[PDB]
Amino acid sequence: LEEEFEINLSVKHLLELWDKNLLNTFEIGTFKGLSQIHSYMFKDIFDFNGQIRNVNARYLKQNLEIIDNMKHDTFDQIIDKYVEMNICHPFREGNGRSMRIWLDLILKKQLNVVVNWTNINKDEYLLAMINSLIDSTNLKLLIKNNLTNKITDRNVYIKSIIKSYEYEGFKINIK
Amino acid sequence: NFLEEEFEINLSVKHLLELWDKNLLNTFEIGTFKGLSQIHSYMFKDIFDFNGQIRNVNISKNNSMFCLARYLKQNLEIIDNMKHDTFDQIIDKYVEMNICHPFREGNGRSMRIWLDLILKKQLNVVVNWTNINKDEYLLAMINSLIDSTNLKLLIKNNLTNKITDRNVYIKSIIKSYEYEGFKINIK
Amino acid sequence: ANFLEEEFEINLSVKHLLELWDKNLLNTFEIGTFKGLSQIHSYMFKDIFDFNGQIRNVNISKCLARYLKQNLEIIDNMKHDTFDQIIDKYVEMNICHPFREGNGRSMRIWLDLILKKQLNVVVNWTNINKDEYLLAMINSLIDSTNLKLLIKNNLTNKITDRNVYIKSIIKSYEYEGFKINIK
Amino acid sequence: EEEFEINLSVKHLLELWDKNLLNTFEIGTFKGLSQIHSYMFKDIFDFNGQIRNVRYLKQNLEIIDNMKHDTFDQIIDKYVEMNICHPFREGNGRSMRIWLDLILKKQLNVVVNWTNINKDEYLLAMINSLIDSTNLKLLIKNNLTNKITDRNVYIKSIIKSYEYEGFKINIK
Repeated sequence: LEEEFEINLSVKHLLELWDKNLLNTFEIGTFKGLSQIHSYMFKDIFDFNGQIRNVNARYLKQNLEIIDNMKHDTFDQIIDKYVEMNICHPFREGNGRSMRIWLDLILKKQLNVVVNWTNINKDEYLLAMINSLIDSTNLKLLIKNNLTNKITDRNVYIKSIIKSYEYEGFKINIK
Repeated sequence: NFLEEEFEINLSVKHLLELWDKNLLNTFEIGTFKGLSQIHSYMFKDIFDFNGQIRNVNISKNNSMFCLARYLKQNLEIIDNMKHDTFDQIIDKYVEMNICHPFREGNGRSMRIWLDLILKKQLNVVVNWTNINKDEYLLAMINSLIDSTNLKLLIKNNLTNKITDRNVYIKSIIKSYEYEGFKINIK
Repeated sequence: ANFLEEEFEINLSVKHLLELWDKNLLNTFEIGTFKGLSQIHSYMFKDIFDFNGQIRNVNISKCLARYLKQNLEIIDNMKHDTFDQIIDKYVEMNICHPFREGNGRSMRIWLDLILKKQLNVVVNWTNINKDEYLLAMINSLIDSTNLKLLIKNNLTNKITDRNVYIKSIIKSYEYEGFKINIK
Repeated sequence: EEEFEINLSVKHLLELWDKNLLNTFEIGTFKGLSQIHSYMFKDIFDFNGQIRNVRYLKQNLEIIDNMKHDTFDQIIDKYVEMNICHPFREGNGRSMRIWLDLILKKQLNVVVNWTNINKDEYLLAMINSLIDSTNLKLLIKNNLTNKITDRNVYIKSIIKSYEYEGFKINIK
């Protein structure tokens, strides 16, 4: 009955990332990139932390190399990389969490902005993300509108942990 | 509460788009009910677990006292054994296979992709589904139980030789769901 | 006996709505009241159903016991000045469901008319693809935020352009799942 | 326990092309159609040429007669709007399709080849007509014939015309 620990923990792990200044370390827009965020984030919560799942499996490797080579220079390219990376869903558990950080990290490099997830309504996102298998448009507009250049605002970052955590379940308060 | 899993619909569409992208429908058996299975398989991957499976083949294993579970195997032996070289022959195959209803769900959405793959091999054309308004086709299909002429005639007038245009394939999928009464739109 | 050709009913009711526009009638209906919603439902399912304008359980007359006319006045007694009061009304009129069929194809016209004489706007539904609207409304019966936040962002002031009204009709049917053709 | 009455009306029609009386009726007006219904259901219905009582329709009939009928589009758009008005009770617009093969014959040197126009296709275009005439336009268009004086054309436009409204007769 320690699911709330595991949540407070990963959230801790995610702050250490901001504070010790470690998240500018991470490889931008690779799988090796997401791998390291997932690794640290879940260090003390999953034995499979950072490791590609096995069970429903060998052509998964295959997809990631394909994605790895997708250019990520314009915005349209980056969200194209997000969509396909999220479509691949290469971890046993909590992919979408590691991938919204992974995303913020790419944009922050390439267009000097992050995603102000606290404007991005939970329902509208979930929805535009399902349309994203077919049609990644709805998601493009939604994220473009809610960019901010405040790429160094530990607040935006705190509040972004919260809406990211809210989309995948989990409530928690900042502290 | 009421959570709509539009996911299931949207997912099946990406399974269909996958087939095209990973040159996979070009590797499926033509006009045979294995070929239609291999489509309706990949297409409902995680969604249902009667993928390629015929109605009443899992309930013939333990509970097999389905004295007539072989009626369906019987009529697919037939439809497989129909020819599929001429346009006549293929729209007759399509008509029977859609009268058979081998799958539980995948009701004919499979059938249309399976058809376009026949015309695409045999006649080097696909249907240009887009100018086939829902009103027309649905009717074509009801007359088609009795007389396949109205269907044959609608599909005659709306062919295209754009058998490799990935957008034609996509305009197909949009139209295909439109007929089965789902919106969806693709990039 | 396949009368897919009683798609005639779907089509007739659409060109019923079209006669509301091209006989300047829809201006003429009571706004923001169940009599207003009744005149729309009444006119537009004219030839089709005969339970047209009539509340469910109003024809049975001769016993029952209960009546939803109670919630109906309650709803008619709501304000509709501000956007947040209108949507508020709209949500609650659709949770009634006075009619048997005609659901809120009627309601999505009775609404466009409320925004049109209160805030001089209509919904540009063309930019509200189905997924959102249905989700917005399913939320509405506990929290109406999604639907306000949704319709606020899809208002036009093009409140007299014919085609706009036509594109209203097309998406409104599309939401119920009828597709139909344009002009 | 009915029948026969179709025979009698097809008789008024053979006569109406033989006694040369089609070319003498008003074109593109109610009065015109009213004189085609009247001749057609004369020894049958008591209301042949007569507007239905089961009001604002006397108005709607002007606004149809008001619409021009010069170009192809204007002829159909009148034909749809007229048919939508369904002026007579029974009799409907079997005469309307005649009344239409006048308005084309006169204005654009053509009539409709209704044999090429399968029943389903037609009925479907005509339902959707009262929203989107489009289908009816590109349907009537690709089945126009310039043989306006042919009798076999006309004979076939009264075979195919009855079939549509359901009544199947061959006679000679």
